[PDB]
Amino acid sequence: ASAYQRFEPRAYLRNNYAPPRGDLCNPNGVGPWKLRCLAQTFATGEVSGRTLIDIGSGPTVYQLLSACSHFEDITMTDFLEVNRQELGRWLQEEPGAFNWSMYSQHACLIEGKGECWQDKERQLRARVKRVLPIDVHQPQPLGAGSPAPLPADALVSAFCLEAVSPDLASFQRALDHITTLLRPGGHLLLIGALEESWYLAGEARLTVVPVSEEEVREALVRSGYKVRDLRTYIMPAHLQTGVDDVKGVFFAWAQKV
Amino acid sequence: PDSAPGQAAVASAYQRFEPRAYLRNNYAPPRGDLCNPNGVGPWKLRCLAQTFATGEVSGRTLIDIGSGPTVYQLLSACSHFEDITMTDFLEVNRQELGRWLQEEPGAFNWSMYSQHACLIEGKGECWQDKERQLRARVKRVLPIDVHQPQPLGAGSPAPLPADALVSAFCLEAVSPDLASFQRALDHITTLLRPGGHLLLIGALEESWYLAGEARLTVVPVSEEEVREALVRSGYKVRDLRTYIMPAHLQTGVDDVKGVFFAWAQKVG
Ligand SMILES: Nc1ncnc2c1ncn2[C@@H]1O[C@H](CSCC[C@H](N)C(=O)O)[C@@H](O)[C@H]1O
Ligand SMILES: Nc1ncnc2c1ncn2[C@@H]1O[C@H](CSCC[C@H](N)C(=O)O)[C@@H](O)[C@H]1O
Ligand SMILES: Nc1nc2ccccc2[nH]1
Ligand SMILES: Nc1nc2ccccc2[nH]1
Repeated sequence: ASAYQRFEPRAYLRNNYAPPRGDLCNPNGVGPWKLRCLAQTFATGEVSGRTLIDIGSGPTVYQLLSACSHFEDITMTDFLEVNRQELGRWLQEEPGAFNWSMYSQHACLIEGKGECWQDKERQLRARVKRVLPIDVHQPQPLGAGSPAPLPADALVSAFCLEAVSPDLASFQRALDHITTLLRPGGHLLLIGALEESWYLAGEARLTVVPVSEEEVREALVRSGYKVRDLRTYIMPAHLQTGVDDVKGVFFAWAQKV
Repeated sequence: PDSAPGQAAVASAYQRFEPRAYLRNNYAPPRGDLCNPNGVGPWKLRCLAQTFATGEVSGRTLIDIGSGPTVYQLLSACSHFEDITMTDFLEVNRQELGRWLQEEPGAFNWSMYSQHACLIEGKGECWQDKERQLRARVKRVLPIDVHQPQPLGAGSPAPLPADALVSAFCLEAVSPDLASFQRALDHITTLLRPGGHLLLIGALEESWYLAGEARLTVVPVSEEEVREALVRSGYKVRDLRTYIMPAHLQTGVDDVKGVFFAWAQKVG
């Protein structure tokens, strides 16, 4: 884990959410695919409630753009203080915040409600109530007496579990840990890297457990979920850049039973 | 009656027209705020998008009459016409358009309008691609005077006759009275092929507006006067809608009471 102490948010953001990966004009790219998975899932109207927790948010907000209109109380989390600060800069509109507006605009485009991207960002900022430390390796990831309303009605988590677990067994336990935060009958939207073993974040070099779609499906089942949806995006050559060795991205919609 | 004097008054007044002040007055918040679906900006873009979505308005060439320094009126049009001519009476406006065509930082930022057009067109198009296509399809920017029998002049570069005309907030803003407005419509109608389409946007019951130091005179027209002018010029009126300006959009930049949108097809 000590590897994460060198994690640089700006390098991470540049590596994954600036062009080419962060170019949203091409409908066949990874960004549009991710936003589409999230928007379509929420458009079913089956993922609803009052409170939601985003697990391992890092310095990003794209994962909550479609979610925020369905949950009035949102908790964002990360293991690193520098990531929580980076989030704070965007949430508070402070100087030097990352520019997420391309993602916000595309979410509005995809959702098709004629919403301006400014209203969308306003709603997300308003509904994110708190940003908390978290460690998915702990039986109680949020600790003993957290300000977060528990259990949550829904969880979101993108590119975290596989990125912090040495092997499949560790991946499984981490999922078990965060699953305790979710109310029975609640929903988990999980996004992650397929068959990845490393990625870079400035001076940090992070180890990743390479997982397959079937392995993800089986882990969700073992954690007591019914898998409602599980899709794969295969990474095209033009998005394989040397910041990592990712082969694909998965999206899972799972419901706790 | 004699038209020269009134037209000289107009030409003189426009020598003080300031494009930047005009842009700010009309295409920046609150009027340029596109978030409220009940606002005038979204209404205009909607009228244009819905008209082009019928598929009924297409062809090869289009002429925008009295573009001024604005491009919003062509955002939905540009996907249907490979050759677009923009025009204005004033060099300073043509220069403004030039800055935007060159994608210069000093140019007015139309991205809020571009994004909204992509939003309502519903094709998942990114605004950068929309702006790139408009820039590619603008083939020329020319002087124009709608008061001349040949508004573009003799032997113009523009492909004539055009398959379609667009014109926003021009005719009523440059005509001393209704008689002049009618003649101006007659003049630009010579530029359009029989069976071609005109999309006309304009101010209802307006008598003045500001563009910096310049306070410009406008002929107050009603919806029925607009409809009759179109019939008189030889159009079938396919659509004529009215937007009533809410009080919070009456900002002291003008005395406009409403905005009209007309879709008309030249008989022939
Ligand atoms: N033990 C732990 N428990 C929970 N999160 C951790 C963790 N160790 C590292 N992390 C966080 O896991 C994140 C992986 S990067 C993914 C960030 C963001 N959700 C995205 O979609 O881009 C980093 O922000 C890292 O700080
Ligand atoms: N005699 C004339 N013939 C054609 N256009 C004229 C004219 N006299 C002034 N104009 C132009 O009429 C425009 C009115 S302002 C409207 C500009 C733009 N089409 C819009 O939608 O915001 C100005 O650009 C002005 O320069
Ligand atoms: N952490 C992370 N974010 C990504 C976005 C697109 C493709 C691969 C990615 N890995
Ligand atoms: N020239 C001009 N542009 C306008 C935009 C909205 C309402 C009135 C307007 N008059």
